[PDB]
Amino acid sequence: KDLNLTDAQKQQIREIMKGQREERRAMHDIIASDTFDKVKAEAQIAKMEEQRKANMLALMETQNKIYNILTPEQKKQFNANFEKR
Amino acid sequence: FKDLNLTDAQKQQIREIMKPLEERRAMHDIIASDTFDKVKAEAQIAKMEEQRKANMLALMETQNKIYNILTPEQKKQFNANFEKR
Ligand SMILES: [Cl-]
Ligand SMILES: [Cl-]
Ligand SMILES: [Zn+2]
Ligand SMILES: [Zn+2]
Ligand SMILES: [Zn+2]
Ligand SMILES: [Zn+2]
Ligand SMILES: [Zn+2]
Ligand SMILES: [Zn+2]
Ligand SMILES: [Zn+2]
Ligand SMILES: [Zn+2]
Ligand SMILES: [Zn+2]
Ligand SMILES: [Zn+2]
Repeated sequence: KDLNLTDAQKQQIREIMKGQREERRAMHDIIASDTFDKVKAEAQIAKMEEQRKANMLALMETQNKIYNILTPEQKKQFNANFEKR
Repeated sequence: FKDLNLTDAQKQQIREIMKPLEERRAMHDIIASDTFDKVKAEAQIAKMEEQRKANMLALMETQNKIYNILTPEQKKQFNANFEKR
């Protein structure tokens, strides 16, 4: 975040993120069994897609809201930074 | 997986067991837009479902096979490191 954010911008950013706001045990059970059960692993993977979906949507909506409180200069810089991360 | 004092045999066995960009650009387009298009976002998120599936399945089967070449004492170490992650 090397974009020279106005202090009104960071306030806007805090409110954005705070408004953005288990499965690992099943993964462990799959890895640590005597045999690899492919159908059971397919079902775990499919269940992980529901959480991935919710997390990607949150991430992308958050970053879209940040981008749109930016000036044309800050946007250009954000986009260059995106290309190199 | 803070390593586990693998034996020579185990190093060979792991050796044997062990035998993109378009998606980030689409995420970029969704983020750097003057509105957040949730429908297009859901489509983007789902596009690589089959590739993610084949990748996770491979990874999970690899990790299950490595787990099962471990000694009882290495299994306990691997399982305790799994719980603190
Ligand atoms: Cl766990
Ligand atoms: Cl990109
Ligand atoms: Zn089964
Ligand atoms: Zn919302
Ligand atoms: Zn072998
Ligand atoms: Zn390509
Ligand atoms: Zn890009
Ligand atoms: Zn584009
Ligand atoms: Zn649309
Ligand atoms: Zn699907
Ligand atoms: Zn399929
Ligand atoms: Zn196989």
